Amino acid sequence: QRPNVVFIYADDIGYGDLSCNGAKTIHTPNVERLAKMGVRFTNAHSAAATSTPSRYAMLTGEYAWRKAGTGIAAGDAAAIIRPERYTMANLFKDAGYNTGVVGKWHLGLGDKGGEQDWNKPLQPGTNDIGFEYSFIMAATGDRVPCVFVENDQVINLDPNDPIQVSYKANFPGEPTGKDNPELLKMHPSHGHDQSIVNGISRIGYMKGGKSALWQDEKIAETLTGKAVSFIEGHKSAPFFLYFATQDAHVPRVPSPQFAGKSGMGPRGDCLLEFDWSVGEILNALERLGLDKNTLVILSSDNGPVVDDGYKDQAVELLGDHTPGGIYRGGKYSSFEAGTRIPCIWSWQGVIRPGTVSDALLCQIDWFATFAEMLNVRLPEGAAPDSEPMLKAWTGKQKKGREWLVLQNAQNNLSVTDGRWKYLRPGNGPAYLKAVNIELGNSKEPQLYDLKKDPKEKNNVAGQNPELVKKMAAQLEKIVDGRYGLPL
Ligand SMILES: O=S(=O)(O)OC[C@H]1O[C@@H](O)[C@H](O)[C@@H](O)[C@H]1O
Ligand SMILES: [Ca+2]
Repeated sequence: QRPNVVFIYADDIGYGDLSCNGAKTIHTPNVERLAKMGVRFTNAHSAAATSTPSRYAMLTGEYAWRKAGTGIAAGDAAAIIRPERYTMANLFKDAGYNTGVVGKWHLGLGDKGGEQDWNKPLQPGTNDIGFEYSFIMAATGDRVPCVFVENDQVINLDPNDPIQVSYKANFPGEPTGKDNPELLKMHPSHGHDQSIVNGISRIGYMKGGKSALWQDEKIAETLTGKAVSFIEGHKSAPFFLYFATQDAHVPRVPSPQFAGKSGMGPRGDCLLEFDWSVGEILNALERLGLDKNTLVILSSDNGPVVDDGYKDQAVELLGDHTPGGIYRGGKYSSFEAGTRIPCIWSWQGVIRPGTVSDALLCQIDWFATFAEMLNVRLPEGAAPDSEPMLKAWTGKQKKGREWLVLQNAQNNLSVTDGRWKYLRPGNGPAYLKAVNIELGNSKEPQLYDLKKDPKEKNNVAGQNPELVKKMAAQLEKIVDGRYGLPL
């Protein structure tokens, strides 16, 4: 098997945010098309409940929590994945695929954080760790620098107006969302009150690069355009395309063709904008007859958040829409909604269409699963936590992983066998008011029967001492002593 592999990888899109998992409160027709065209997963997880660790886990096949510095990265964060590492991109390139990444990166660029010259080539970047083509946002939509990077170079730079970036202090004379809120077309709810770009304040300060600044209205359009351009450009030979959307992540600034259309304000409108992007990819493959020999994978980097730092009506217009489906918590949390994400695999003539799998799966296993598919032996040390299971990911086998370690925003761990879930005691608040999410951090051990109690309402650690011991021990077995070590 040497098929094309296309990831459509969403940001902050929860189990109940797409209509494929049963929601009647939003209509995502293209995502339903994909589901009825392949296999839909009800128990597939991101490695982490935040972006940078989930993305690190996926491309490296290593649990993010094994390394300090794999947490939510700043725009000016240095390359977390160094060229010495064997990457999923490397696997494909070495197997003779063309490789491209389009959209959100959020794994750092350049050598030393806060010291990059954004007017010069970023070294090292995406093109040093197995990607032949890159068209990326440095970090998230709400983080400076708000420019696009093509093959590790910022595009549309006027050298008479060079970019500067600091997360330490403002450049004197540059206004902020905090001090100059009259310059804003969208107001912050918490943080997001530093440098201004197209009337929206961000996290971090910048100056110059006016010509290189993106427009948030046209991000979905620009990224999806480059994604389709890349599929059209490589229609003759095997390619791996990692298409990672801005969509559902703040600031939520959908194309005018989507403003108002969901009734749930910008947040809902950006789910429809995501569904549009999915449409563009599926149609490009169908136009070119690429649906004969293409594996399409749709998923999210982590669970959902309603208010994630802007006054964008997300709370007021949610109605009875449940982003996390029936599952407790959301983004940042130890609870299921933090990591249990929409996941579809579609592969014509391999995967039975309209199929469902309750297998315990994780995005960390794709690396090893693609080695199994390509029938190639992984180098010593590569994808160390990645468990191969092509049979499970193609819906031909009920049984997924036997054990899975999940991580939250405070880097506390949980372990599950698909049925029981043990949350290891750790530091951190029980609740974040700003984001209105239960984080699941506790000094007390927690045990939940996800089959009898999927809402994780009823902690039964006390009533199952022998089971708590078995699963505490199993967690540490998988941790080794390799937790929070240096990059
Ligand atoms: O998905 S993530 O990229 O990990 O999100 C990172 C988050 O950091 C937090 O400081 C903000 O409240 C969020 O708005 C978002 O920027
Ligand atoms: Ca995210």
